[PDB]
Amino acid sequence: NECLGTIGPVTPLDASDFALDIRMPGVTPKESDTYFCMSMRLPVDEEAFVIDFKPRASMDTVHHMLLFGCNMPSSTGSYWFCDEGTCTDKANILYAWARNAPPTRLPKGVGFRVGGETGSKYFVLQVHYGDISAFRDNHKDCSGVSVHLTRVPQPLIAGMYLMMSVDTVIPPGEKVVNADISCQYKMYPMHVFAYRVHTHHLGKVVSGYRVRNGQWTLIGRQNPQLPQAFYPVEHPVDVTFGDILAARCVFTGEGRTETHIGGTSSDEMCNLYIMYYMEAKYALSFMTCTKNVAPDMFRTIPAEANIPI
Ligand SMILES: [Cu+2]
Ligand SMILES: [Cu+2]
Ligand SMILES: [Cu+2]
Repeated sequence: NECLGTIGPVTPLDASDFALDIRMPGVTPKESDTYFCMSMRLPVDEEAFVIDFKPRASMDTVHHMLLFGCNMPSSTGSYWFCDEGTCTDKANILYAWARNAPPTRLPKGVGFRVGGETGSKYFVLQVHYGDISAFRDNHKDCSGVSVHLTRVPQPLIAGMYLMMSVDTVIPPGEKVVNADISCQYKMYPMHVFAYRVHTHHLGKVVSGYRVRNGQWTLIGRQNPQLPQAFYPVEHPVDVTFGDILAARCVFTGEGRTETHIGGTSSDEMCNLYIMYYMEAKYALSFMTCTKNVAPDMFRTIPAEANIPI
């Protein structure tokens, strides 16, 4: 969007609410495929709730944008290159915008709990400039996100469920290898409202289900070779004590002359982010599954999970 000026990024809306305008401080990227970051310090030393995101992306030039909660940004400058990365501590993804992709909205009563003793103190924005054919120096970009914070305790708290395989091995050629992930859900109910799949250049399809009394209910199916936005769940799925979260990333060997789990694009990653909410009295902000606790259960995984789209 047009560049802010002197107006200031923090806007008080009342004694409970404030708005943050988190924007690049007028940047001009010189190479194609540049990653710019900046960070805003939360202006309250206490528990706040993030209850709305509005993207302020130039349709011309911004490919994807990521907003993260952490306590320690990588750099301290007004903006910096983040091929390096985002936060020194754990980066808690809050919001992922991609150019052409359905724009998910937070369900009524939902907040991301930030600040206080335990929450994030810092928002880190990350902007992917793609084709730099618009950036004929002819402009300075101020793309970013608007964020509505309240100190009012929200009845529903958002969280992030990450499922990643960490022992996977793809020999070269081997037309199909399956990374299977599965954990038994032991917490109070979560309502899954969005997912994001992330593989590197090998993965062909990634699929996530809740399985209850042997019934496979789809959470998401995506080609991981697309813009990695949070896609919206076709039917919001509850997950309950006794359920199994199961995921499968499907990988090809074809193309490789030597793969394992690592951070290098030469390495692979089978990741599924399930964004969810819980009742506030029960809410956990993060859960992880790195095991495969029920491998004999993938025997009845739906056909759809083994085929591209
Ligand atoms: Cu991008
Ligand atoms: Cu329900
Ligand atoms: Cu990766």
